Amino acid sequence: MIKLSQPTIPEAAIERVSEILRSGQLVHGEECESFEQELASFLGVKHALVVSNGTAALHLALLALDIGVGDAVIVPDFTFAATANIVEMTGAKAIIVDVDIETYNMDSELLESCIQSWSGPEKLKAIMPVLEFGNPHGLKKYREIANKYNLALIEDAACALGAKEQDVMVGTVGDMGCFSFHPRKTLTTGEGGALVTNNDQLYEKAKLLRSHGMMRGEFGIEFRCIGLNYRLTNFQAAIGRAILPKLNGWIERRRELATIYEDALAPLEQQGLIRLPKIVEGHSVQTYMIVLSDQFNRTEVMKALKEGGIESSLGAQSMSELKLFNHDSNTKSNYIIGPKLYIYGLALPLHEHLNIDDVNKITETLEQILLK
Amino acid sequence: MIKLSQPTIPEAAIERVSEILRSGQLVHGEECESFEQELASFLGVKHALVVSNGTAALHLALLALDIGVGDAVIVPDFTFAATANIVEMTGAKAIIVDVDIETYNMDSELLESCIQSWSGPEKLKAIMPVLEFGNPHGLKKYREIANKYNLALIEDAACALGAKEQDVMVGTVGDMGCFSFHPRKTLTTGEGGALVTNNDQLYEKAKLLRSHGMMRGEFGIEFRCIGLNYRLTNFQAAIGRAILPKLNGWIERRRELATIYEDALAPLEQQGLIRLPKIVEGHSVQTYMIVLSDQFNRTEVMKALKEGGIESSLGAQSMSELKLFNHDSNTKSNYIIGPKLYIYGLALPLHEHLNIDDVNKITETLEQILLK
Ligand code: NA
Ligand code: NA
Ligand code: NA
Ligand code: NA
Repeated sequence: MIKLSQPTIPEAAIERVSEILRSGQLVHGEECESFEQELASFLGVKHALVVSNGTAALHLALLALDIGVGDAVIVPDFTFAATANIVEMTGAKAIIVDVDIETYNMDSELLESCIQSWSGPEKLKAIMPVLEFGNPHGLKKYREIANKYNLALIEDAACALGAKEQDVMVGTVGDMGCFSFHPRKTLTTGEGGALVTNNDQLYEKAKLLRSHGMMRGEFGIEFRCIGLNYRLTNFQAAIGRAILPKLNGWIERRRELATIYEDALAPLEQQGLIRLPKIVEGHSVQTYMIVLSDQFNRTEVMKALKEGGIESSLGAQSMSELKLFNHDSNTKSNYIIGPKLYIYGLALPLHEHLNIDDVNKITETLEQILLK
Repeated sequence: MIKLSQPTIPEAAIERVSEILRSGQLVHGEECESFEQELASFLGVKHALVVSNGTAALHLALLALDIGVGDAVIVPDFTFAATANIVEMTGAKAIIVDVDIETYNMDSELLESCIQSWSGPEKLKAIMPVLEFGNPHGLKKYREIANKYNLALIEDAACALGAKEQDVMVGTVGDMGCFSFHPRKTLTTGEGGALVTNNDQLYEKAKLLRSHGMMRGEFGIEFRCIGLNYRLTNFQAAIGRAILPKLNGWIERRRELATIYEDALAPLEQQGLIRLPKIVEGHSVQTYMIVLSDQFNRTEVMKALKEGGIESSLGAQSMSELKLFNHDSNTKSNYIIGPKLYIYGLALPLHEHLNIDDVNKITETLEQILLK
């Protein structure tokens, strides 16, 4: 069976996890601190905070910017539900903007006009674009637009650790940036995430919120404010630390698999039967999602692929189609691209233990299905 | 060095964690489901949900009962900050009631009069007592009082998995019960927690909130509501599953260490120099906390113990002393017992790898310090 995802925990990491469990040094320790340092250096960013999961990173980002009831945050239509959900878990309203058919990322023009026509009643406080599947495209434009309208930028870089927007690493352009280490993401810690920022106050506040308002004082730990628990275990941090130095190389290889997919599938694209993703420079290829033409029923294609020993799945959700984000601004609107990607987007296997021969099998199976 | 805490991960668990990491089956899986079943059977309760940490269990309990802005929840003065913090993270107000000097648990009489004199403006919705250090005492009274005033009961049983109130397991009397698997708690998963309930709607709602509103529908996963991510990893669940069948036996042994402490220290108690905890039937002895007489400066005692090769620490915090929970009801009040325990409570080593000879050393060192 060719799998969509096959999480890769280096044997070194496995042995280190065993040492930690045996010695009983379990809670956020030197291991988390080191991971944070190592992430910050990898990204070229001032501060990193590792946390329970990528949702927790987005949540702490929101809480650190004091976003909640009476506020609004713009999210993309195409993403995982967590993006829009976590905004509304704070009491703010998720304001949906459609994505671009080429990049699967928030459409920068539709973003700008959404801000221009914003009529309240909530105060628009932030933009939360997704660098979907590892695609950096649009990030500098989001920064530009955010600054123009005096809004915070929160990068939902869940899928995009090690993605690069030209000269600048994804996650380091927003006021804060958020990563997931969920098993389908390329670096995993089972569950895990990271919140990053070049801003000291945002860092210090999120750090308080991550662990019950705790900080080191003159005579030990002081409780400075109300907070949560979104700490990551020491042994989860160790897993992360062992993968990070391999991550760039993993991404290079994934870009090579993408090339092989592009090779095999370009005729089908040219025949108007599918659309391929544009793997720009700096795309980390967390997911390789094609778009089936309307002619094809994705559920049937998936079943046929499965019979031929190939896993596949939808890429992400349409936030408008979920019917959970009920601000007037969303219901009065018609989304085009996200709902389309939701129904016809197809993720194909792409990971660390896929080779040319596998991709060839995948591509031949898809071809026969689509040309029947 | 005699340590306060020495987390015990069975070698079986270590090998199983290694198998899970190597096979790449990481996200909440059969392992979490099995742990939940095994917890529910251990407790004699209908539903269990494992989660990121004990704070997350309290949070989901609050959110499932729809407690937030405009609401109030009664918490004990003596506890870990998370108890009161997580109430206020929902927008509700933490209303503090003092504890009993004998049990370190919410004083049931002061609880009743706090309800009787409650004058708003918020709606009192719940009581969140702590079964502090594994002490079940008071639990049936909390249930009685909650029912009398039509309030929800949320047991903060962070420290009390395997504690028993007569015939009934701690955690199973509240509308919901919450456990921590933090490293200092007897069963640890590094970080981890569990939310339990005999109520189906509370269970189903918390289960939605734990993972982005997700549920199994006709054609796979449906997104029914807004939620969070408080999932526990599969490999953390495995650790838990390996410890649970040993837990009763661990508790029996801790009660034996308590006996040895009581033996050695009763003269000092009788001389009015310390007060010992009452280890009632069903006390799980997560912590063995004595109270120093006012004569003694706990910081100095701790330093002296440390020089003599013995770790020790404060037991918990006073929520009133933190000055974070600013409802009128709390500031207009004077707390007696919690602030005292906060300043003079001293936790002594008690865990799975402490023996009679260690306790003897601890007790002799403490004696010499206190009798100087
Ligand atoms: Na060990
Ligand atoms: Na619509
Ligand atoms: Na492996
Ligand atoms: Na006071």
